[PDB]
Amino acid sequence: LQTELYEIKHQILQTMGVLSLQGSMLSVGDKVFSTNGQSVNFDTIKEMCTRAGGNIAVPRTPEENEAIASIAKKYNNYVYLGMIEDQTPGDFHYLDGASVSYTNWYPGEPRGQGKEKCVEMYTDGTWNDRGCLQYRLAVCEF
Amino acid sequence: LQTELYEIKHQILQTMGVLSLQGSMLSVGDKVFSTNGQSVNFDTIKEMCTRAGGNIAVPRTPEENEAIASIAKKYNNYVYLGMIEDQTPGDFHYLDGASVSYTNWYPGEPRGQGKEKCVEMYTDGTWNDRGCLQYRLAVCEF
Amino acid sequence: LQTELYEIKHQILQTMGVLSLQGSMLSVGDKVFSTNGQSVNFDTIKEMCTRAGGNIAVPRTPEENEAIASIAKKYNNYVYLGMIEDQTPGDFHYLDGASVSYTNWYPGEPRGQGKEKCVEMYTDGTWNDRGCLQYRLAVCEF
Ligand SMILES: C[N+](C)(C)CCOP(=O)(O)O
Ligand SMILES: C[N+](C)(C)CCOP(=O)(O)O
Ligand SMILES: C[N+](C)(C)CCOP(=O)(O)O
Ligand SMILES: [Ca+2]
Ligand SMILES: [Ca+2]
Ligand SMILES: [Ca+2]
Ligand code: NA
Ligand code: NA
Ligand code: NA
Repeated sequence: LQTELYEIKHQILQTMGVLSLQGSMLSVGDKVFSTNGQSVNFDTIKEMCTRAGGNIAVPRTPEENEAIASIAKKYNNYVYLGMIEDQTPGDFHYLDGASVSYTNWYPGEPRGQGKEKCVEMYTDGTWNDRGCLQYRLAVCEF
Repeated sequence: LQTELYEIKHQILQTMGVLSLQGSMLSVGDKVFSTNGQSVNFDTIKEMCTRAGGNIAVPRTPEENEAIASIAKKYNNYVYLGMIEDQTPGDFHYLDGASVSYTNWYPGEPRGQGKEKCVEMYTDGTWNDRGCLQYRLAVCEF
Repeated sequence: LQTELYEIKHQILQTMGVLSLQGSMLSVGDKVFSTNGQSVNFDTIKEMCTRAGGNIAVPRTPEENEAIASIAKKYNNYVYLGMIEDQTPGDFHYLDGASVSYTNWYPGEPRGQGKEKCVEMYTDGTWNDRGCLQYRLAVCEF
C-alpha cells in the first residue's frame, strides 16, 4: 500500500512536472493556473473553465496574483478574474457570493460607478473594474 | 491517509483539467480520447496508441461517438476505429474479438462486401467500412 | 478503497498516456524525460528543471541513454547531461556527488584535460566533455 501510494505520488509529480516545464500551467500552493490562450468575454471564460473541471481564476494571495500576472504578461492581454460587483457599487464578491478579501486595485480603481461589474487584471498585475463583454485572456484555476 | 488521498485526487483533477482546457484530450465517462494529430494507416495507429499505453479509439455509446466525431471534425479528417470485419462480410468485431454492439453506420453501410475490413468515422460521426491502408487521423482511448 | 486506488491509477495512466502520445514526454522505467525545447547553458537548464520539480536529465542505463538521444535527435541539438568533472580530470560525478557509473563516451572522450567540466550528448547518443556555457537542449528527468 505504502509502496503503491509512493508510486502514485511519484507519477503525479512527473505529469505535473512535464506540464510545468512546458509552460502549460503554473502551480502556486495547492492551486494550479492554466490558459487555453483564447481571448473571450466573461461568460465564455466561465463556461470554458467549468467544462474543464475548473473555475475562472481568482487570486487570493500576492503570490497567486503574480502567477496570473505572469500569464497575462506572457500573452500580452488582460485577464478577467473570478469576481463581480455587488449591488452596492465598489463592492465585489467571489462567484460563490463571499465578499472579496485580497485586492490589488490599480490606484483609483474601482471607479466604474456600478457600470463596470467585472474585474480585469492589467499585465502588471493590478486590477481594474470593467464591463463584462470585452475579449480577455481565459485563465482558469484548478 | 484520507488527507493524502484527497490531495492525490485533487492533483489528478488539476492535470486532467489542464489537458482538457488546452484541448489535448476529451474525457467521456471513464474513457479519455486523444490524438497526436497524425494521419496514418490502421496498423500504424494501432502501434502508436499501444506505445502510449492506450488503444485505437472505439465508441461504445452515442456520447463516446460524438466525442470522437468532434475530434474528426476538428482535424478535418476521418478516423479509423478500433474494429475490423469478421470472416462473414458485414459482421464486425472489437480487437479483443467480441462482436460490435453499438453502431452508427452511414445509411447503406457497411457494404464493402468483405473487401473493406476496416471502419472509418466520417466527420459527422457516422461510420463507413473501408480498406485499412488509407491515411486517417490517429485517435486513441485510454 | 481498492476501487478508489484503481480509479486513481487509471486516471494517472490516462494523463501519462495523453502526454506520451503527444510527444510531450518519454517514459523509461520509473523515469520520465521531457524538454521545453529551449537551448540554454548548463546553469540555466539546471534551474528550469528544478523549477518544474525535476532535475537535469542523466542516463544511467542504455535505455535511458537512447531515450535522451531520441530527444536530442528530434530537436537536432546536443543535450547537457546531469554530471560534471571532478577535481581529477577525466573523472565525472552526478550532481549529488556520486561518481558516474554508466557511461557512453564517444571514442577518445573525455579529453578536455579538465577544461571541459560539463558533458554533452551527441545526437547519436554518445558523450563529449565540453565547457558549460554553450546553448544546449534542456532535457529534464522526473
Ligand atoms: C486587448 N487589449 C487590452 C490589448 C487592448 C484592447 O482592449 P479593449 O478594447 O477590450 O478595452
Ligand atoms: C483524407 N480525406 C478523407 C480528407 C480525403 C482523402 O481520403 P482518401 O483518399 O484516403 O479516401
Ligand atoms: C548547436 N550545434 C551543436 C548544432 C552546433 C553549435 O554548437 P556549439 O557552437 O555550441 O559548439
Ligand atoms: Ca474601472
Ligand atoms: Ca464502405
Ligand atoms: Ca571533449
Ligand atoms: Na462598477
Ligand atoms: Na467489407
Ligand atoms: Na575536462
